[PDB]
Amino acid sequence: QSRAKASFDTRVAAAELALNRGVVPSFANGEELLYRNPDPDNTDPSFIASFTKGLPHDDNGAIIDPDDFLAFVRAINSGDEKEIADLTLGPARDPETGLPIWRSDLANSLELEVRGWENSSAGLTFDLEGPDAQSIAMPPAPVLTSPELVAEIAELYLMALGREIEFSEFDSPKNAEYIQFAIDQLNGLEWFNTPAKLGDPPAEIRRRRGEVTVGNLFRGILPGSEVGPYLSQYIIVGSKQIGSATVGNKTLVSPNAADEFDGEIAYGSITISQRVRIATPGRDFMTDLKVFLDVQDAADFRGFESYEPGARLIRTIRDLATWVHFDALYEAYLNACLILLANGVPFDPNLPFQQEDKLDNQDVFVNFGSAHVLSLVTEVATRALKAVRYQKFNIHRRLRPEATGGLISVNKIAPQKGESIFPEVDLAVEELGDILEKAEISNRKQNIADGDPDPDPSFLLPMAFAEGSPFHPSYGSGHAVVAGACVTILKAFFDSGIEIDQVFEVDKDEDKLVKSSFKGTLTVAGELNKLADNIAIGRNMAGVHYFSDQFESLLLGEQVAIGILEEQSLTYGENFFFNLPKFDGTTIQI
Amino acid sequence: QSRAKASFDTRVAAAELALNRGVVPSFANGEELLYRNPDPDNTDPSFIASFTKGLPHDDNGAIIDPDDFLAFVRAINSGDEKEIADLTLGPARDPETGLPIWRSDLANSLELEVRGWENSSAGLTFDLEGPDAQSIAMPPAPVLTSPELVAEIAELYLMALGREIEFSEFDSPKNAEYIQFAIDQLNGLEWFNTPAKLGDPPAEIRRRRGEVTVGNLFRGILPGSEVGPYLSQYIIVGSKQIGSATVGNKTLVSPNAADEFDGEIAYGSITISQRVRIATPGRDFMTDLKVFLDVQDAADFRGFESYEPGARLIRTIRDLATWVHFDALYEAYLNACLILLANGVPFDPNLPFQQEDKLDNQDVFVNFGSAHVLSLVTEVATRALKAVRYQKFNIHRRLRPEATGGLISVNKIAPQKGESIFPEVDLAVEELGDILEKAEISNRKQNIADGDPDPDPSFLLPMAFAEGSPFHPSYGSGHAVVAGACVTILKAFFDSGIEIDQVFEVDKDEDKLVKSSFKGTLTVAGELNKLADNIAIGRNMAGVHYFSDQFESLLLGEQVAIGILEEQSLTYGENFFFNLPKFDGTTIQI
Ligand SMILES: [Br-]
Ligand SMILES: [Br-]
Ligand SMILES: [Ca+2]
Ligand SMILES: [Ca+2]
Repeated sequence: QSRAKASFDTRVAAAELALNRGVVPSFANGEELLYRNPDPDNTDPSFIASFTKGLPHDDNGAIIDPDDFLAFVRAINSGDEKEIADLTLGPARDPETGLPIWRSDLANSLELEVRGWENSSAGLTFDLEGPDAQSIAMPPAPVLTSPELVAEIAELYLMALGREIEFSEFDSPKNAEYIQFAIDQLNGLEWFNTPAKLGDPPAEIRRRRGEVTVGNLFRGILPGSEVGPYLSQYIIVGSKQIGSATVGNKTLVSPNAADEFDGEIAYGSITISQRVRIATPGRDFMTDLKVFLDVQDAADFRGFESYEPGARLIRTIRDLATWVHFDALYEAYLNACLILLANGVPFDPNLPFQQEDKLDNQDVFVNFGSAHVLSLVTEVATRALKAVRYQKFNIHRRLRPEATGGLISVNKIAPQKGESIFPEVDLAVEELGDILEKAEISNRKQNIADGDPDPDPSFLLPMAFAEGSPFHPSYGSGHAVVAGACVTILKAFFDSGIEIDQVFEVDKDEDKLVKSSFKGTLTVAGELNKLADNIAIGRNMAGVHYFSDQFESLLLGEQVAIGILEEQSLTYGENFFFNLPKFDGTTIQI
Repeated sequence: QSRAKASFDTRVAAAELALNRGVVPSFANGEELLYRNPDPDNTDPSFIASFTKGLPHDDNGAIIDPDDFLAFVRAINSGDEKEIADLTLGPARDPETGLPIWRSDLANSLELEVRGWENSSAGLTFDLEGPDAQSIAMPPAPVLTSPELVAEIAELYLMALGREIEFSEFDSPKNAEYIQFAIDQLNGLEWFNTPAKLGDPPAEIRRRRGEVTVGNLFRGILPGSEVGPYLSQYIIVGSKQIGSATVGNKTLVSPNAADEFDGEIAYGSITISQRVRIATPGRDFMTDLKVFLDVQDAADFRGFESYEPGARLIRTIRDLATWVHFDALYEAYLNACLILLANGVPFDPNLPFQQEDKLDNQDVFVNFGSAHVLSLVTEVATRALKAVRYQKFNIHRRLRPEATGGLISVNKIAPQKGESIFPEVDLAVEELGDILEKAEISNRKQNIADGDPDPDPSFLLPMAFAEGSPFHPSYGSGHAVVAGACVTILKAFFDSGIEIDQVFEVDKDEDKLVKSSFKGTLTVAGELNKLADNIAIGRNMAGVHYFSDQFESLLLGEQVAIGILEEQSLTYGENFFFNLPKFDGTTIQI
């Protein structure tokens, strides 16, 4: 048939193949209508566990008008420009000047404006490749009264108080006290010590973590994430620089070969510096109740973080939070791809024309080569982000971890004033005694540094971002969804089973890379899974996503990338398939 | 209807839109069968002006067996891995070791292996987005006998002699001698001084260049590319760094804000260094006829280039040729996207939710925001590359500038031994008198520095690449096609009319950025088109593509990106359109 007709038939076949996977029914966990207003005469939902950021709140963190949130859900579902623009985002505005009235003196002094929701209607957007944004489902979110939410909040609080601790010094005497405290606190939760029971949802069993030790503290449960050093190589180490290529029998050593171990990627002919901007040690954000409520009222605190001069490799937990703050959602994975290409890590052996050119008489650049893997790893980003935008806005609308920190703060502060509100995070407040008193001390220090001479006790979750979380629900996680998608693309493309010869870890005292104490071996698949875990959990260290958000988002992104590869494989007429190890350990040939 | 069916219908509608565009019939120019063998008793085509790189050659630059090039063409048109694998790529091998027998002592001492064609079957590969690789056309390439090819090869030779010439010092007295020589030589060619006549094909009329001056020497004919400094800001300058964002009424200055004028992009939390690996100055490659024949015989000289320690901003023509060597084909364009995002340059005003979040109540990240353009400007790259592969392999198969230099050199050396071969490049040889004399001087210097004590006269085109051009025909150009596509995406996304306040240029005698003598105003569209011009003419400065290659490839990439944007706009249900200023002045709304 005609080439135009053949291409049209190929696109139609890809669309039909996307259809054949079907729409997995995505179920919310019901926190939207389960929690009602505590007022005896008001039966309207409190929407405390829903993503009520941007809508006006009272002094306690819930929305003053529930109909504000139903309008938000209607705008999400319809996606109309005017309907979204008609929402009551932000607090009451000053009639004379139009500036919204902020609770905190900081936001009022800054004369902050409101910030809108980040692409509420992106879930409704269709995709020309991969599964539709609504064609793939994520499991019901953890409930506020469930022990899983308690464990997630414990883990995030323990990252917040340990944002100044270094990844290389997790098992170090100086950080031993805090690391053991965090391990004991996590192992004291029903989620970690008690194993999954028969009859629980399969995703809940799959995403349930076991006993927390030093070797898996603040780590994901992806295969290869819990082995070797904490930081993935493709997040710290550079790459084989320009000029370090073997031509014929001889191999030239680039004069800039030291940049490979310095943490400098060979971004083609230029260099990507793996060193991250140094956010100020110990400066957490949204530790004040008024500032937290202003941020929940859509305070545009974006860019308010203070940074130290220069840049350094990821060493502290706050450094990883900064790394994932303005991450491009494929910056980490494009960096991994560039490292793999520069390092000479060959693609999947099942890809065509991967042999030495004496045999196949063909070099792979546009297809099954550098350009193809780069383009696929950065194009899996948009479809995955649309899928996670659907899972965030149109189904789950989970409250952000800063919102669950605010609920816990008001719950633990209410007895001090003789009140009692949010009997939903009561289990969390009871279970997080030591964690929440450490958090109270940390937030008192942070508020004293902020300018409050004697701040009231605040058990709010310390957060590395001035603006708090991005302005979309916590479940699922956009960076973890694109993590799963891009890392799955890279594992399908590159020979993911290849062991890494040089395992590098950041120095205890210096800003440079040294050989890790890990005497074992790490695969390329292991490194990419560790990088996906790193980028996902760096959001937890920012306090912007829970762990279950990260894991289920990684699985959803894995589905996104699998669908894209299945649809893309129809385009290439070569006999080939992607030997892709999934996040569950099984390998799917695409 | 159902959401799965709605998504299927949207994808089928994008496919139908690509189909209704219709296949534009892409005509070759006839070089394949027009030039016969000079042997009186052999009527087989010589294929001197077709892409015969890889196939065995004799001591003159043609293929010894033309029936080996028709096998290559059949492998191109079919696509089968097995058919490609049986081609006779490389020269006759050695029966005991297997390693091919080379002509040059360099390639034999290196013990090189053959290198394969870079995705010769990628043209047949379909896509799930944009125009098919065969649904759009490029005009026939200029013939060897044409005055255009004379101009392109003369300009590439002049670029090769002036690879040590600095962009900032084009209008400086230190290079004014060679610069004026180049201007006078280009103005002497019939292509430049004589204007396009009525009847001439519209594409050649459009791509014809006028009088060459300092301000347009070695520049493209894209809008805004000719005006301002040579280098585009989005190839030299960095971007507003992390921490420089303004919050409310208070603007923050980053502690490392001096990196935006240093040449250090804000790759989110990390930094992309705009500095480029310093290639060894003066050292050109493929200046010896034996080494050039070995490269034509598929000598894997990849990575053989020598580099100086450290890195510097693009300051010499060789530095731009090196910048585009390992370019990811969206490296420059991803850099431009990151610069534009970090600098705060607004997106297209016609995109939705682009207002201050107190009006639209929505922030754009996934769609019409950072992630959308960030991923489109790269996802366009592989579709553009498939289209240009088609154009390279299945239709045009234009010989590389190194191949045209080899023909010119053999033709000009034939009278020295009394022979007379390649009447086709006779006009190019006779017009290029002073240019080829300077080329002979430079090639003699390079061959003396390469080991030969008394090199034979060589008029070969000196090239900054040890492996020479990649293994695909020069027409069209992969990086120029992706330049057109990515710059078109960037202009359709960002507000291309935005005037750039700070226009910078590399210091004349230092590796740092200073303000430029350009007193006019430059736009985001101007610098994006200038960046596409920079990448394309940097491929030319490498001696791997002629100018018509770059310009028609840029037009093809513009076509690719318009098609991709048209099919994408169907997905987004928001009311919006891209205000895209095409490369021909006119603005298309998508
Ligand atoms: Br997101
Ligand atoms: Br290409
Ligand atoms: Ca190969
Ligand atoms: Ca907006």
